[PDB]
Amino acid sequence: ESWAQSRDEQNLLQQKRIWESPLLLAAKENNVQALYKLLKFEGCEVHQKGAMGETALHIAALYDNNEAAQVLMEAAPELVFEPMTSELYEGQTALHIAVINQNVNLVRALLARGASVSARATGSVFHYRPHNLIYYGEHPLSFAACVGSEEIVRLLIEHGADIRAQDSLGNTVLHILILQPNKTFACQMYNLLLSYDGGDHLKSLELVPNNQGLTPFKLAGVEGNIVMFQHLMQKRKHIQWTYGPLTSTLYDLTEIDSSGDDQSLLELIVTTKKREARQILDQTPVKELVSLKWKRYGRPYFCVLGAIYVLYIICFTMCCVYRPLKPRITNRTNPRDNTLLQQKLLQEAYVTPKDDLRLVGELVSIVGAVIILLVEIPDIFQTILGGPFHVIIVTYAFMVLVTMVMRLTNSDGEVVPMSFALVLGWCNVMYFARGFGDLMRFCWLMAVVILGFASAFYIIFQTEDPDELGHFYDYPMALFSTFELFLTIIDGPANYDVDLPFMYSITYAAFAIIATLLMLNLLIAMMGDTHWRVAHERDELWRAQVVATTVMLERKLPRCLWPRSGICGREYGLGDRWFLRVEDRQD
Ligand SMILES: C[C@@H]1NC(=O)N[C@@H]1CCCCCC(=O)O
Ligand SMILES: [Ca+2]
Repeated sequence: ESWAQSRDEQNLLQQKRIWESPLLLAAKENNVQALYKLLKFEGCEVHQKGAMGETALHIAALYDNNEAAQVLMEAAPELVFEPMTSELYEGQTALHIAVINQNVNLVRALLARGASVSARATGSVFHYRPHNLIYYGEHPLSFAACVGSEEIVRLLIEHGADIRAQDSLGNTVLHILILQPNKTFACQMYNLLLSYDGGDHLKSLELVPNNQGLTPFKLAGVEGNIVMFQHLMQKRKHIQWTYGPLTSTLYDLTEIDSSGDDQSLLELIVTTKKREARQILDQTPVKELVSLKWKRYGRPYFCVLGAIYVLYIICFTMCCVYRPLKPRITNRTNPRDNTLLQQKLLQEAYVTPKDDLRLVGELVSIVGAVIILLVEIPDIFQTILGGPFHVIIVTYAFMVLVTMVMRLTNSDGEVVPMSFALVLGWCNVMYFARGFGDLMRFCWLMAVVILGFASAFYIIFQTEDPDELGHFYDYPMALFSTFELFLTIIDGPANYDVDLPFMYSITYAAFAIIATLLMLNLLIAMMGDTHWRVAHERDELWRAQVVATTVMLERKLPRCLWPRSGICGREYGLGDRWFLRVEDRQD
């Protein structure tokens, strides 16, 4: 018995109780001659409750029967105060119902009887849930603003309706208006509510935050309401001058930027699972902001950090390709004849004819792996948009450390964690391709993959006998052999009289999948560019990835680098805030 079945049972049950009781039916049927005949002579108790704990007036308010409802208030004035006692509709009054249906004459009569406008409808159907078709809040004033009845809104205000009222979720009337379908109607209704504010610079209602720490303006950007977002921007932009077509306007740039841990409107847009919020980044106050942060200080640092990480990876592979080597000391090669093994694990690495040159490189691969963990592990909680680069980088350092833990214990399978570090470390270089967009990305994407897998394949078959399956006997041969395996020109390295290492079968399955996807993705990329304006859907995704990466770099970089966006106002003399100067042309 699901919860949706119960309300279906109750709604069917409610009609039964209305059908059974002749008083509830006459209120539903608007039978005035009955109500006097029902009530004045042997009247069933007027405080009668239905299946939902509704009063006879509550039923008279649902079906806009003003005349039947008027009989119920004159014969019994106490019914106006009574709220619905059922669990589903707990707190709702006859005033809430009359406001929804915009029955103005009944609303006017209900305030004449002093119906409390502070009545909170805390019922279950009024909860902000996906199984509820409408969310209007808990106050009758909030109901008036949502139905768009400006007449009821000011009328409710006249009788002392508090516009600062917050529901169970801490949402004000303004927060609720942004969560509405008809955005262009709510824009008119939104300005109506603001005029009734006290006008104090303090305690402004637009500053009252959601319980999740969201002002109405900030919530509009998170929710993706462009109409409200463009609307709420008029208050916070200032036009400096008008020079013919040119117009230099100054934007506030206060709740849109960063000195808040999660108060950044950018961080909220890039971390939310709302795909609709991706379009707020293209709005004219924001699109210039993110573009300036990327042009300078976003692009160079990404490339500066890019060359460092690239150099860090090749250095690590340089230690892997020329790692310790030992002959097959055991005569075990004859038993289990399938083995082509010349295993090469030794502990005489301290001797340094050229080994220290690897030791200092191995030390770099460790101090860089912990530095990698020193900047991503304290950065706990998680949304990937620019790529799963953060998921792969920590697993890489995990492998290097595990490979380091594998060392000194002299475990034979040192290749296993070391091979995972090669693919994971190199494939993260292809994430740097964001900084010729068509084809050339795959061109650099494909080059990284072989260097990540050819170098891996070389490590696995560095031990085995190159006479059988000698596809990667040389590192320049591992590169070329894996390069042509990328295009299926060469049949996959296979020999069945011997037993191959299990890392090859694992690495090849992972290589075969990627090689096909990139070749599959390349072909569509060629069509999708000349297919339709879907290229813009493919374009704005990358532009969002660039913005997501730009916000990523600004978190950990210190304050000495990457100065604050815009220009401060404290002398010139207009703000503790930072303003962005934008000028546009009109035609
Ligand atoms: C029609 C029912 N009868 C009644 O007296 N109140 C109910 C009103 C139904 C509104 C449900 C709003 C929602 O979906 O949350
Ligand atoms: Ca073949």
